Amino acid sequence: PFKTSFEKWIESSLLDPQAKEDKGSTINLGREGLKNASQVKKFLLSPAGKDVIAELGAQMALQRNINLQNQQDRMEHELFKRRLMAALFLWYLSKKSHAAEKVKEIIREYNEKAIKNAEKASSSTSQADKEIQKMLDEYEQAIKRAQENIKKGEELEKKLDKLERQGKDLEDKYKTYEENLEGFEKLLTDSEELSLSEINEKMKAFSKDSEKLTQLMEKHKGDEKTVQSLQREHHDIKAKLANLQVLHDAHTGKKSYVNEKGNPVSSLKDAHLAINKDQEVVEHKGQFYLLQKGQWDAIKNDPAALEKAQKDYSQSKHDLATIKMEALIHKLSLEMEKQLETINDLIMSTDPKENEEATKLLHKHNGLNLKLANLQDMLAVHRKEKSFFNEKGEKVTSLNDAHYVIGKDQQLFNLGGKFYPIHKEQKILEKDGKFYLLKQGEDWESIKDSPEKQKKAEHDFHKLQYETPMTVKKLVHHNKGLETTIHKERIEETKQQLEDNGKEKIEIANNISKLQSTVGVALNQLNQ
Repeated sequence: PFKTSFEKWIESSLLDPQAKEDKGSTINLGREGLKNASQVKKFLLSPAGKDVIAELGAQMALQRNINLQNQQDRMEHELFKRRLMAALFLWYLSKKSHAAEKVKEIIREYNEKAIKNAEKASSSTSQADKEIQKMLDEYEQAIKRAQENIKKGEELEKKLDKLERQGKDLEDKYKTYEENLEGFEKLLTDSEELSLSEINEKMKAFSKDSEKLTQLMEKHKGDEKTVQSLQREHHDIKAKLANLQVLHDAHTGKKSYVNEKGNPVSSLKDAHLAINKDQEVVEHKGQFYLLQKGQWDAIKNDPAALEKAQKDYSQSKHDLATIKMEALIHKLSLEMEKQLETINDLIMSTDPKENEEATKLLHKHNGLNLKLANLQDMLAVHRKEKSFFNEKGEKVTSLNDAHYVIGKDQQLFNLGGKFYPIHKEQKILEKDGKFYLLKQGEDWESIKDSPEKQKKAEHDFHKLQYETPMTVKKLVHHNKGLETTIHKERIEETKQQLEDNGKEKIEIANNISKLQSTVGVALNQLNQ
């Protein structure tokens, strides 16, 4: 996992199984009982208001401390600890070439002073205790500043590593999304088409749904509004089954794909109509007619039959486009369900390695969801259920010129210079800073005495934000802009704080450097 600079320094320089003592660049604090990097770190972050005698594992600490039998031993030991802490911080902060031997000298000096203490014990010490106390008090502010700096430093570095990973995941998220925003025409050329087996599988599933709805209509018998809604869904399925049946028929030869001219084509992608064997297409003076095979002479002088054959041709072309779009929807839905089963498995795994695989699969899956949503929009506009509008709210013909897509009974209401997707029957009222979605004809006078109507109207207005009627491509583009802008602000702040943190090290190291030289001299004079 992620290591901070401070942690990397501890492992590389302070806990080195290789030594030298001679002019080295590393030390091994395992020789002072410090076992691991976390323990070394804890030692370096020792609190100010208590002696440092609990920096080792508890058993080892008590083992070592039994030797600190008096005031002198305790005072000299604490001076050793603070002096050692200071040298190591100076090492990390300033990275001077001879920092390792500085540390070795401090350890060496303490040890032999402890030896000389014992030799003489084989007499007055109170003033030396007080002199050491002044040095500890002088170490207090200097070390604490270094500790605070390193703690802020580590926090910032971990924050930046987190942000950096998010930024990379952010870029890949939108790169995946954008690969899913092609138009209908292009989705076709790279459509791996819905196979006969998949067509049979969809027709079978829709048949099960239909029977379930039929049974439900029997349960809810008499409840007309429930039944009417159920009939609506059953009718919708019946139309989709009819569309799949055309594809089925074209595969079996019961129907045939033809181009604009009525000439046979092999692929659905080249088809403009799917016709029966008793039908044919005639082009006449630039106009196209779909008629009963062989009946041209019987209709060519009959304007009514000519109009009907022309209507039938246009309807047939229109229906096949509807069939193609639903077929792509079915195929993409199949692929999505397949992807989701893989994802759901991984996200629920008790193994985090599998949990992390799901991340990139989610982007692909969500991207697929967006391709599907776009296609549903294209199909709705195709079937005249919805229309496209540009940025100024003008109705446009092409998805490429569109910014919005809304239902035929919807409008783009212009309020604050902002467009709201509401019913043609509705409007928005502004009163005292508040906003109410109401019917036309309604006004403040009609709701001013009704808290529940005001609450509901205001509630209905704020729910509109979840119904952003932009095209999928516009949705992705604007969301990319927001997430990217906000992400960069966070990166900029963290990086800047990190810069501040680095710059503060200089005065902190200087304050320590001055102390170390002073203490070393004052230690020499208390002696050996």
